[PDB]
Amino acid sequence: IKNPWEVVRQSPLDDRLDKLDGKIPRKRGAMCRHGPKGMCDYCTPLDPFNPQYLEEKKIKYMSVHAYMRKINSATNRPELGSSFIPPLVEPYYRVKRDCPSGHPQWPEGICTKCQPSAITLQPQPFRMVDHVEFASPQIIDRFLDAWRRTGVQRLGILYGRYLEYDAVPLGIKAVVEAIYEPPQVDEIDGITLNPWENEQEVNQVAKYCGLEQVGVIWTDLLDAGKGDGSVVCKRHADSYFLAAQEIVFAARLQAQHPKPSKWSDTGRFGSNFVTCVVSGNEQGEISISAYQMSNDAVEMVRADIIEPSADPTLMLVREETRYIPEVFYRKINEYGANVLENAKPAFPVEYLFVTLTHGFPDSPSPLFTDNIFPIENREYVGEAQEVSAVAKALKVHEADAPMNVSDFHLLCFIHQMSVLSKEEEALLCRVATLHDLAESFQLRSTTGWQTLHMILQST
Ligand SMILES: [Zn+2]
Ligand SMILES: [Zn+2]
Repeated sequence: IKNPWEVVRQSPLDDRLDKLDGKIPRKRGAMCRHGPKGMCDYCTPLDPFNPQYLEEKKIKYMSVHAYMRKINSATNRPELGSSFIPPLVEPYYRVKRDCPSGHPQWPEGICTKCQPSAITLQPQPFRMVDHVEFASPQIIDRFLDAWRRTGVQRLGILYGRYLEYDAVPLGIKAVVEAIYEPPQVDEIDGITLNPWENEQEVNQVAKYCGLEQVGVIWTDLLDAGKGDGSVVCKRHADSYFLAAQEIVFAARLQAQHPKPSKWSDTGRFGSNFVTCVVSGNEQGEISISAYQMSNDAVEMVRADIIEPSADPTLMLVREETRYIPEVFYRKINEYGANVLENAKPAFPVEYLFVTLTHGFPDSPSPLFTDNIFPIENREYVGEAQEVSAVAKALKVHEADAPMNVSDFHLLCFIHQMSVLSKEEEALLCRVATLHDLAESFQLRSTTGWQTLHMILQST
């Protein structure tokens, strides 16, 4: 029937990027001997994956689209149809499903044709997402307020959207518009997550805003003790940048957020879920570091093959409900040759993640402009969400004031109140994100809006 790569719906971003070759144009050079409109082998456009170009621009990884261009013939496209061969294969390091060999299924039998092949951990040369752009520093500042006033760490879920990142060939960036802080118990050196009961409701609200979960963020901050805001630099070469347990956590998260792809044999390939860590840099400044767990790491966590060791820089391969194949990791000796080492019983974590760049936009134009509502799950800091906070934010007794509803947490709380219908709530979120005066007026005319205001006036 229809294959997986035929029925999956990609994002508009992926649809746009599929049509680009990403070739980097070039001008005449010192070795070119032709006119301003001729061409030779020294001025031909470069591939998006040209190693020399990426090295020259200090680009550590090529975009996943450039990687696809590299490994795939340009004629092989889904448009061909039945003759299309998806070039992307998502790692599968588990026993194969529905083995027609004769032996019983995995837990009771196994032949050489259904056992997984030997794993070879090499550094991933591509990254699904290339950049993490925060729409405004106020987002991170409001997030870190939790730690500033408590001294304990904090975790949040990044809500936003994916866009083209032009600074790198065929790049992609996650634009973060808000940080939702889910239920948790925070300590000076750890975070325990509690059941996120309303995750689907928050997802619905974000969808009304044209947003989605794009990653996770957490803090590893510790005041240096100089009364100047400086923090301790605890993540560095001589320690770690991501702990094995953190890598497993982020890998599980990525596995739960697969990216649909019309170029994969299974319709999905990799994940756009990014991971951000706020901590001290070599200058004692609060800074961000963006990462993504490799697809091999995600598959190994999917296969329950690895687990954290007592050393945060080392990952254990679990011993013999699961199958442990050969696991090597690749190194280079002093002679320059490639060497395969046995990753068992423990191997370095450096092979399990890739690094992303991050920043704020030139001139921020964020979707959510108003900070007028307490953030969720902050009772432990005396910050509680109440209907009175809604009445205050909506300035319900000051009829002469302008509408200010551009706050994601306010939108989530209002969704919780369950007063506006789906159409009314969609209009509210559209007004919050796009700020169209005519649509604000239209919202003020709705029956749900007036019901909400009558409710709010009686508190
Ligand atoms: Zn030339
Ligand atoms: Zn078999």
